[PDB]
Amino acid sequence: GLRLNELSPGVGAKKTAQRRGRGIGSGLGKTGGRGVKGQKSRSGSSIR
RNA sequence: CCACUGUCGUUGAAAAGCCAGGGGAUGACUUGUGGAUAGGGGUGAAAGGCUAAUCAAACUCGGUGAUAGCUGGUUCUCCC
Ligand SMILES: [Mg+2]
Repeated sequence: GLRLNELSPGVGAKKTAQRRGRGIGSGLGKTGGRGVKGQKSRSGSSIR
């Protein structure tokens, strides 16, 4: 009933997603939270 | 036709040659043209040799984005 220009989802409704490997300042650069080179840091790795 | 020795050359004149020497040179000889044998198959006076500069299993395409506990890389910012 407002404008299309001024509706908001409200606080807590939306969270921005994490993007791994986008620099130092993001807290997820380089390894992207995977730590260092073991089986878990590799691509198709799982928790069997 | 071959390839024993050496020098040279080794981003070569050349992805195997040159030069100087060397061996066979009527023979199990060399060579032209066409054909046959096809990949775990061929062919081999046998070196795992050769099968188009590719051979302890050719090449191309496809399964296929094979798999890779391995290596590398992984991109804006500030606060706790
Ligand atoms: Mg060859």
